[PDB]
Amino acid sequence: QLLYPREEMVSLVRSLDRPQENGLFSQDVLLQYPELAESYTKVCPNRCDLATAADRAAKGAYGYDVQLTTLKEDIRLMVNNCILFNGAEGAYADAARTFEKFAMGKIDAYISQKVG
Ligand SMILES: CCCOc1ccc(CCc2nc3cc(-c4c(C)noc4C)ccc3n2CCN2CCOCC2)cc1
Repeated sequence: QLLYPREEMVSLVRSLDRPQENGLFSQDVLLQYPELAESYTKVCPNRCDLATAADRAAKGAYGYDVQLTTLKEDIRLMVNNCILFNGAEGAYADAARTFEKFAMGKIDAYISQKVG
């Protein structure tokens, strides 16, 4: 059954792309940095970005999980790749962890709104 309409899901995912992250998760790593084709995919054989997630949202990929698990998995993959590739103690990892707490807050606020 369809729980979350495509147009709400597109709006939710677009809302996660904010200026505070200075484009860190806006787009596919390889599209932006083609020199990383072999280096990135060796460390991160599975990847995602907020433009890809918005495309997935628009195609209804996220509408069928009560807890939006499929979307949350695409956010965790972005965040976990950023931390693994740049190193867990560095500034890119800090930026990832701050992004993740915000993104998860925003996703949970939307689920609350849909029940109330
Ligand atoms: C303060 C700690 C974080 O440091 C930052 C320092 C700089 C930036 C902006 C530049 C920048 N460095 C990026 C790194 C990745 C990347 C890599 C490599 N491995 O994992 C990830 C994730 C992705 C996007 C990035 N972008 C954005 C590029 N858009 C800029 C605007 O026009 C389109 C391209 C962002 C954050």
